[PDB]
Amino acid sequence: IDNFLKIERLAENDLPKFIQLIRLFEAVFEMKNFSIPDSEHLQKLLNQNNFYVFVALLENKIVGGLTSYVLEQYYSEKPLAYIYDLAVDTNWQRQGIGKKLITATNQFYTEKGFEEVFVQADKVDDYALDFYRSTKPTAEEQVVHFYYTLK
Amino acid sequence: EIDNFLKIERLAENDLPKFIQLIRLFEAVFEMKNFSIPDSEHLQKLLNQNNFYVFVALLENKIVGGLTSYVLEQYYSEKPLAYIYDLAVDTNWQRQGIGKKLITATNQFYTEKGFEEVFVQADKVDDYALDFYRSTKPTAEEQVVHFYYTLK
Ligand SMILES: OC[C@H]1O[C@H](O[C@H]2O[C@H](CO)[C@@H](O)[C@H](O)[C@H]2O)[C@H](O)[C@@H](O)[C@@H]1O
Ligand SMILES: [Ca+2]
Ligand SMILES: [Ca+2]
Ligand SMILES: [Ca+2]
Ligand SMILES: [Ca+2]
Ligand SMILES: [Ca+2]
Ligand SMILES: [Ca+2]
Ligand SMILES: [Ca+2]
Ligand SMILES: [Ca+2]
Ligand SMILES: [Cl-]
Ligand SMILES: [Cl-]
Repeated sequence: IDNFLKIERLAENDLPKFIQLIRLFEAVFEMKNFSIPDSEHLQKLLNQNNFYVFVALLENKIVGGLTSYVLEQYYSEKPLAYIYDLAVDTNWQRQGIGKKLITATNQFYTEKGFEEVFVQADKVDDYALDFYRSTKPTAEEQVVHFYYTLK
Repeated sequence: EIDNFLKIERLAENDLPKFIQLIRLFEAVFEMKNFSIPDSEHLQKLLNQNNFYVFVALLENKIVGGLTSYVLEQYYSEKPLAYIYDLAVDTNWQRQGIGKKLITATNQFYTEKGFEEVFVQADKVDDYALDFYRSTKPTAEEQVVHFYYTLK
């Protein structure tokens, strides 16, 4: 596939590819009764200087991607990147696409002089864990994630 | 009994000195090795960002606790998320409600701003932090794994 596959970092004139990726997230994550935000909101997000999206393309079809947030640090002038979502179309999994997305993401942030990139996976998702373990991370740590649903 | 002396405040752009005090508190409580604080130009730039909010606890004008939080605009909703990144309380003033009041003020702030959710993480080996967050009425907790790629 590495003759056909293209990895692309989205820019501000890439809203259609971004929407395609959000729809892939909806599909792969099996999100229920999802209503996509209006395009104006999604464009503002894409225009943020702390947000970077990477996609995998076959021809003009988005077949995978990931989203990431920049966290400027107070411990270092070298920022963190937080990978928020990563998905590959079920029809194109096990073809190296996820690994290529992680590699491209980390290379980009390396060139930008970042300290570290990190990502979260659920402890019961053994295949996600297998995947991230195969990308040669520096460290892996058990974490408890808490949230507060606001009124 | 500091209940009537404790002040909880959200840092403004003129609060670099309190921000630096908080960062030193983090260095002490988290026992950080070989820490060189970034220069103040960088720290001021961060404090100036409109997607970064710091809450502190004060006894008089001494910082005795605080937390840092990042706004994450979503593509799943127009309502943002807030990510609490660090929270610490002076070892001399722990287990006296300071952490709880910081979390309450933080969630109240983001509620008023119409955010969807505030989230925070603790290392599984950090028994103290886990018992703390479980005492703040979180909506839920999830067992997860973090993977880190430290860059050259
Ligand atoms: O495909 C596996 C799961 O991916 C997502 O969940 C991960 O990413 C979330 C957003 O950063 C985290 O909150 C979560 O802890 C991770 O597991 C997706 O939301 C899940 O539905 C998928 O099953
Ligand atoms: Ca493009
Ligand atoms: Ca799933
Ligand atoms: Ca921009
Ligand atoms: Ca510098
Ligand atoms: Ca030393
Ligand atoms: Ca500002
Ligand atoms: Ca979730
Ligand atoms: Ca280096
Ligand atoms: Cl894959
Ligand atoms: Cl406390």
